[PDB]
Amino acid sequence: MPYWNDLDGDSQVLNDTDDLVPQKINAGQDKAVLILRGNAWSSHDLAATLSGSD
Amino acid sequence: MPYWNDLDGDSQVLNDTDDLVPQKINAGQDKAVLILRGNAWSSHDLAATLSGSD
Repeated sequence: MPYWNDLDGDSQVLNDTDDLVPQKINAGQDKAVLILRGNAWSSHDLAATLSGSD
Repeated sequence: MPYWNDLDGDSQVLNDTDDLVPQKINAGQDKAVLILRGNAWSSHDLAATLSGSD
């Protein structure tokens, strides 16, 4: 995702025998990450019926 | 801009066989300054149309 940084700078000495100069603007970047996970588990059977509960 | 400083001084020993002396007042000065400033900025164009906003 992008962004626009705000302006800054001096004013100037407003004066003759010379002219002004305009100025500019910049831009910028931003990132992120996707991640993903999972697991599992299991059992036997014979044990289940022999143990008295599930 | 000007100003008038306030009076000060001794009284006297009021007595015969002697006399008094009038006294005076002063004045004073003050200044200031004018200042002036400015600046400018600008952009391109095709960047504007190609970037998706202004």
